[PDB]
Amino acid sequence: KAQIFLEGSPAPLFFSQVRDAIAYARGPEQIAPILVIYVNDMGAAGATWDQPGDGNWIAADKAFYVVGSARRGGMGAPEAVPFSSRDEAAAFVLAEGGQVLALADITDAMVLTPVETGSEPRADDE
Repeated sequence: KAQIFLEGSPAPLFFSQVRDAIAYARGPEQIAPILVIYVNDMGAAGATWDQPGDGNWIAADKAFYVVGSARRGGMGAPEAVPFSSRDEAAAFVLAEGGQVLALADITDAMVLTPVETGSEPRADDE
């Protein structure tokens, strides 16, 4: 599950779909900036809307994110798997995943490719 708390706004935006709410936090937020986002670490795998089940509650903005290069959206709607444990996010990359970065370190280049043209994601970093 995902929920974002906006700065200045006394109300948090909660959604079952982590990927959906975290997407909102990256743009559609609207009127007020995101102060902190809390997610129920579950996921695995998905984090699908369906989710894996329950989980742990963590601050996603202060957590590890894995952007899947092998399976994700890429061309479509990319989904971010936010985890409290880095090694879990890394394990996701071990199977498929892509890059493990923090919410504070989320770059668009990793989540979506313009043309690919090659540019380095963050810095060739990751």
